[PDB]
Amino acid sequence: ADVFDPPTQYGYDGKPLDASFCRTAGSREKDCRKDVQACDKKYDDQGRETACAKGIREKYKPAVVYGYDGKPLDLGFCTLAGIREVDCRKDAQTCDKKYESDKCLNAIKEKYKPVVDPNPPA
Repeated sequence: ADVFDPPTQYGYDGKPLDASFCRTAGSREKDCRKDVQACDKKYDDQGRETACAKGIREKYKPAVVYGYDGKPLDLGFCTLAGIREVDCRKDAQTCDKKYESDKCLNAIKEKYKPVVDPNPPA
């Protein structure tokens, strides 16, 4: 037997959940470097991401919209609203990590802005 399949054990293909992934985070690079060492087991027996691994990718997140499902589905946080789902769907990726998060948050607040008449003071 000369052919042996290469170890496909990574976290995102190419490399596992390591410091290099979090290096591009800058601020959260300091957090991840210690945190990655604290979470040692990393992966499930099946080779799936654990609850710990899922918390990691959420903090050191790239520019992608992920839902509670642990999947990159785009509707989860908007399906609760209804009509404003149209608005948040656009701005959602702006609240991705760092820079535009504050300004995107500002955009989301006016989506539910109370332009209604106040409750009767009795």
